[PDB]
Amino acid sequence: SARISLFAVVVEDMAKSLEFYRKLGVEIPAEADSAPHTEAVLDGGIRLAWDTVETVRSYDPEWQAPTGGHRFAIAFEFPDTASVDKKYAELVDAGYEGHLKPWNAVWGQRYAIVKDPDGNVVDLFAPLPL
Amino acid sequence: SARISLFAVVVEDMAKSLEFYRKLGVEIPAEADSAPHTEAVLDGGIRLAWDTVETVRSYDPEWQAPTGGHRFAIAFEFPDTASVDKKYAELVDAGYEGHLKPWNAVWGQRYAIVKDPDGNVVDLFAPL
Ligand SMILES: [Cu+2]
Repeated sequence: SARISLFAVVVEDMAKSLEFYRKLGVEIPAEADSAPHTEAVLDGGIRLAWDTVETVRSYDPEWQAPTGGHRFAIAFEFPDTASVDKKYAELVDAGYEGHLKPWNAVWGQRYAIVKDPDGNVVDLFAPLPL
Repeated sequence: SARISLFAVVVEDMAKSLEFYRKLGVEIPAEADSAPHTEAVLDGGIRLAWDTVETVRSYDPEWQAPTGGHRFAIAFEFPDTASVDKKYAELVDAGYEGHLKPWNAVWGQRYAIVKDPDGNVVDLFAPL
């Protein structure tokens, strides 16, 4: 059967998107900033990819950015709770959308939510000490 | 160090979504159909998660389904071009939306695009 190979996000501006993800530890060569397509190889070989809007329009010419809630989220795990709070403050200070400030989630994790430059939700979390 | 642990999708109906993904090789127990949240482990330990709209609104009350083009796409790899065509045909026959029929993409892969039950774009591909 098939295997999940890539999770790809559509970006209005490659440089601005990669800039955000680099702050989250994704390894992306500076040069990628000017590319129409970029991809980073993650654990197990699965890749996270980025494709510019103009690039997406090659097969979906009528594509237009959506408005509203997220249908997709990428969750980043941190070594401890303080790291979560620190990264959230860093991203918010950098002008990114702080959706839900750090809090002790009822499911047992220090949790926080921000949105990337294109409206995708990005969760930051760390297991709460037991 | 920050590491991507999960990729998650918001679903209106868990059972319907899992039904579609089970047809794409994702191993998911039947009991997950009744859960408010589900996780499937992929390679490298990364997990794909499904959260019902209700689950999302429990901590994100203002969430509203988006309107407009897709913000993302999940791409599934097949062993050969024939299997891509076969899967596209199968899913379309099964009532799922066929977005773009199979073709030989400029990037060197047999490619086809369908939509899952929640309108998400799902790419099917194989090296030529
Ligand atoms: Cu090559």
